[PDB]
Amino acid sequence: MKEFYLTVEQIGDSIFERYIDSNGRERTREVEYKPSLFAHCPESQATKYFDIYGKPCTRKLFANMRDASQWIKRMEDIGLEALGMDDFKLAYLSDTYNYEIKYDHTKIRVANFDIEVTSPDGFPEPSQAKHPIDAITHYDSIDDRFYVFDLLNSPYGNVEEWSIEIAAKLQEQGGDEVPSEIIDKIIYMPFDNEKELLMEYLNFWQQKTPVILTGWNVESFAIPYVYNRIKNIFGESTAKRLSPHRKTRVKVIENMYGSREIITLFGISVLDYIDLYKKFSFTNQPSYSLDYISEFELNVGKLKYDGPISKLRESNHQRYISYNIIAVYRVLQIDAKRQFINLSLDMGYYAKIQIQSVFSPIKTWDAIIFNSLKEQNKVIPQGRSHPVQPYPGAFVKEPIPNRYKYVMSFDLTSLYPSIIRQVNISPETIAGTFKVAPLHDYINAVAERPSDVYSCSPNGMMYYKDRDGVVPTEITKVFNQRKEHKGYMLAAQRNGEIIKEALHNPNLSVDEPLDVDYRFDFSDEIKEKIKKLSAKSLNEMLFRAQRTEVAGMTAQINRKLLINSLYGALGNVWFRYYDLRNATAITTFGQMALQWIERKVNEYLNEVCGTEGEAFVLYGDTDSIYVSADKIIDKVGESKFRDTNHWVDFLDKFARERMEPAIDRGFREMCEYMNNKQHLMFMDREAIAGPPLGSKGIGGFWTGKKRYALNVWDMEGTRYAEPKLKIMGLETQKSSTPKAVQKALKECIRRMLQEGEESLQEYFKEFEKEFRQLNYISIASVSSANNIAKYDVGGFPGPKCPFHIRGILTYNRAIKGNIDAPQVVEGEKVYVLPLREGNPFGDKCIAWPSGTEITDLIKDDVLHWMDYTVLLEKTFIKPLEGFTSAAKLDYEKKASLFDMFDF
DNA sequence: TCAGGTAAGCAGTCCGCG
DNA sequence: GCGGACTGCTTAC
Ligand SMILES: Nc1ccn([C@H]2C[C@H](O)[C@@H](COP(=O)(O)OP(=O)(O)OP(=O)(O)O)O2)c(=O)n1
Ligand SMILES: [Ca+2]
Ligand SMILES: [Ca+2]
Ligand SMILES: [Ca+2]
Repeated sequence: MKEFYLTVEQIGDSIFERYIDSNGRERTREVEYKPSLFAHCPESQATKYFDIYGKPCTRKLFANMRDASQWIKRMEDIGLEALGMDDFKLAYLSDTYNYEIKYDHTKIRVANFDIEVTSPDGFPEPSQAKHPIDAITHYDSIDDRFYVFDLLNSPYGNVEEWSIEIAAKLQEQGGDEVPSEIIDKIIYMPFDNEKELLMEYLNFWQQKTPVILTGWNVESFAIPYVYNRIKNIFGESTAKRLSPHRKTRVKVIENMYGSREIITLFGISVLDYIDLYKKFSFTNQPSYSLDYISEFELNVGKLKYDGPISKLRESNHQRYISYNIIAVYRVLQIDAKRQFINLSLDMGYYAKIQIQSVFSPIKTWDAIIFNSLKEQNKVIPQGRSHPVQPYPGAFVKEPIPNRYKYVMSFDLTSLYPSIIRQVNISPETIAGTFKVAPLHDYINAVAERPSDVYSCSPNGMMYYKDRDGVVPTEITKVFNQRKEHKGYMLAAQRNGEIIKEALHNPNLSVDEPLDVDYRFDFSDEIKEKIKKLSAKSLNEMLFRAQRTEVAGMTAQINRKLLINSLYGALGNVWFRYYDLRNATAITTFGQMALQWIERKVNEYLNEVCGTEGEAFVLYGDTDSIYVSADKIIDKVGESKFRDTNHWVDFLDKFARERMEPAIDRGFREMCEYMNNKQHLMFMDREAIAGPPLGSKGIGGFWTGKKRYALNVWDMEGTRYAEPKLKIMGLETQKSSTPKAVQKALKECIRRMLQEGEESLQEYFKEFEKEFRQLNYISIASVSSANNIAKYDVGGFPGPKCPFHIRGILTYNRAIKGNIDAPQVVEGEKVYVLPLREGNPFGDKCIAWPSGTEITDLIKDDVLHWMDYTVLLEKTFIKPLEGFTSAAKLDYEKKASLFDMFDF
């Protein structure tokens, strides 16, 4: 097999590399790698190395890496550019793996672990590590085993051995319900003392050294705690055995309002799953506790126990250990679904970077571009210092707040990367500038043609057309990969809808789910078999289709993220190819493209309807347009349609056969106007929206920019079994909005769009009547909480104190003195409730850590003093009044002359 | 919230507005 | 009471 790296490090003048050799074996080597850097040289000097601008360079080979770094410094002192890859391990990988890396994941040791630490005096700080580690569960992907290290004797209590028999039993048998599928995979090791536990853990670690190290909060808690605890007990040298090269470094991670410490383990790639989740999941969660996320992702029950976690080991060690094991499994289950590890490996090996560098698109793209240029013997420029500067972005059209009955939307495929490719935007393709006219002049095609030679953007930039830049070349490769995975995603989505339809008529039979590949549209044979299946088999197939869709989503959306982040990197001061001329070229072209096509669509539809100056495009944001289809529907007549699906088909056909060709023609003209390299503005129909045929539903509404709701029947070629609400920006979509309120507001919207005013009025009346019965957590608001200290003046709100921070200070006074009470963590999230006047907390609101029950110290008082009236007005009534005013509807029935008769 | 970008909405504070 | 200036936080893209 072809060799591939696992980890790479620079330690002084040596590269330390762990790798899989040609025989499939894990090896480690130390290489005295001699790096090369570059200086510009005279034209008369014969060379094969040239910078990206075509200027000749001489290669300087250094005796070692320290010499190379010192040379860079001296070049700065002289005031001359030091060219080449300054990150020497990236150069090492480029030299050592000069081919497309094909990795075998089965050879890569992926470890995920979780530790338990009993602490009687609050949160056990990892920098201190003053409390015993009393449990470690460490899953190894190669062994497929959960290694459980269990401390039986502690200063906080001596306990009996954990029982695998009880662990396996149902909660109703007094067991822990450790999933049956992992029971036989548990290797249980009890220890009579913490020293022997940790020494064995280290010996185990040496034998089975993680390449990828993951878990939940492992980088912020588990790793630093383990390292510091071992350091405290045994000394530094023993703790450093967590590194296969015995090198570690305390790394200070800085943010806007403070800093924290992590431990860098040389020769390991830490991919903390919480951070993978935050980057790649495209959620914003009210809480990032493993419990909360596992419930959200897997629909698994909350892990229940009596009393505080500080007393769990002493009171129920059985449950304590089982829950430690389950926590490790839940991360594996989340990854089985989301597949962020697979994604990270894919990206890392493609770029030829340390796998952990996938968190940095700047590092990822620097490596991709370097490898690409190196292939042509080209030499990368030196990174430079730049001051942070604001620059303009997208255009968003101001909509007229209103109901909109029939809507067709259109969207440009991968806009910013498509602009990069079309215009040929790259550091080395800059041709010069032209004299800019107001943007409106380009939008209306009245400005003079920018260039007859170069490819242009309306920000004044011109680009070479003779050959693709490295940025267009490399962005295209990843775009093409994204397209493939999106194809799989949409097929699985369409397949899911086929199964949902079949579930209306399930067969009374006992059978199996079909063995199919959900990434491809079901054949006629498969569809016929599906119509004969039981509900049990169909539901299993639906679950599998949805899992395939999720797998495709991860793969496609994050390749989309990577390519959009290349645009983003052009506007980031730390990128080697940072250039606001290029960043603004992209965004300004986008603004023109959107408003150009708005004009073209308006012109086309005014022509086909026989009107003048009427606005068919009701809204647009960045790269999308929303087109009113009322007049199209009205031209055929609503009475001519058999059912909802009939007018959906009609609009589908109209968009594809009439509108899309018109849009294409408009963009081809724009391409010629800007003299671009390649026409790549592909705007396809996205959503078809409207009320159910014969209903009093309003179909859709806009309240303002980035705030709308649509009843969608077809999305990107997926015809839904049931209409799906597309709600953007509204309170239903905000993590700050209470859970039960999101639900209620969503039902209000559903009724507005599908059923009408009277239906909405009936639901509002009921929610207002019953909402005080809702669980307090479900009606609590949520907010991130920063700068708590800034607004804390003697435990009381300082000037301009934010409402949620006021809540935290109220909480802090109420739990004052309690060492065991849950602390609000700076930078994390809190639940927030309003309090009625005259309450014992002495203020108008209280806040507590999100994803948790408020401490029993104050729970009863919070419940008693919760201001339901304020809660309802702020979170529910005010947003609903916004929706209904925009939609021109009333959520409460107005008095009429009919009131009253009957006698 | 260490780790690509901008536009833009709403909650809330402060306080003017005769 | 509502809006403007401002901070904070959250979305859409
Ligand atoms: N996280 C994001 C999302 C969007 N944008 C920019 C780049 C996108 O090209 C443009 C439009 O965003 P879309 O959500 O419509 O995504 P794309 O057009 O890139 O991809 P596609 O529509 O094919 O899914 O906005 C961005 O810079 N970063
Ligand atoms: Ca798009
Ligand atoms: Ca059937
Ligand atoms: Ca879009």
